[PDB]
Amino acid sequence: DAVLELPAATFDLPLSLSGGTQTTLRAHAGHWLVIYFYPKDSTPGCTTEGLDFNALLPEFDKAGAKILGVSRDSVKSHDNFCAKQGFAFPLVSDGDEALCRAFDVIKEKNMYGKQVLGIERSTFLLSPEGQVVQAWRKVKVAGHADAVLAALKAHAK
Ligand code: NA
Ligand code: NA
Ligand code: NA
Ligand code: NA
Ligand code: NA
Repeated sequence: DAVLELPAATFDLPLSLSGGTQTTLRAHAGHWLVIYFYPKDSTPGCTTEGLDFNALLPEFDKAGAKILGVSRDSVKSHDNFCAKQGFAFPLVSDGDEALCRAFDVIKEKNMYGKQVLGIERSTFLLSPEGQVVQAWRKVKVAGHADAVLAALKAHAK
């Protein structure tokens, strides 16, 4: 059922959250987890994506799921973004890109005459046993949160 295999150590990485606490992926055992990676706090696409997930939170709650957004912005940046937008789910400050590398979302583009790395907008659905059962890479924001919810409902039933 897995579409991606993560290194075992990934599940024990301490993930710094908005609000000053930590989590780990193993700590989420027993429920579905949506992990959405986005390139930059407080930009148009990333704000739209976060607000779309936020608006659907009760539907994720029905289906037995939690959401985590992830970028490499600082905890303080995330706190500002969450407060301004009213998000009711946490944001991971993956400052060292450990989680991003585990999910292979750091992609390289030939541009500016160089090799340039960056976060590719991507989302994953993690089962209650920690299996990555669906992936969306190079995400288009419009309609995305709706599509993720529909997929979750399909998998969870
Ligand atoms: Na921390
Ligand atoms: Na950290
Ligand atoms: Na995403
Ligand atoms: Na989980
Ligand atoms: Na897919």
